[PDB]
Amino acid sequence: PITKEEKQKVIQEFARFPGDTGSTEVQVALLTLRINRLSEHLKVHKKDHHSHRGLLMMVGQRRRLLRYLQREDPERYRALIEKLGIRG
Repeated sequence: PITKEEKQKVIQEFARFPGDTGSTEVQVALLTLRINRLSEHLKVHKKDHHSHRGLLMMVGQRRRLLRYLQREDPERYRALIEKLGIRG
């Protein structure tokens, strides 16, 4: 949605391809952004109840991200963990 700042270091760092940004890994990263801008939602809005429009999958997309990636690979559970916001 932004533009030039949509690649300053979003996928280019996560997506290692012109189409590896839609992967599940690059998304888990976008799961963090939608998180920070999720609390500042009603802190500016002023006419659009029914918030949280499916804006929950983002939280569940980290509280158990290992149940998917780490599950289909124990090694993959030790790379984006330091570049997303999993444990420490």
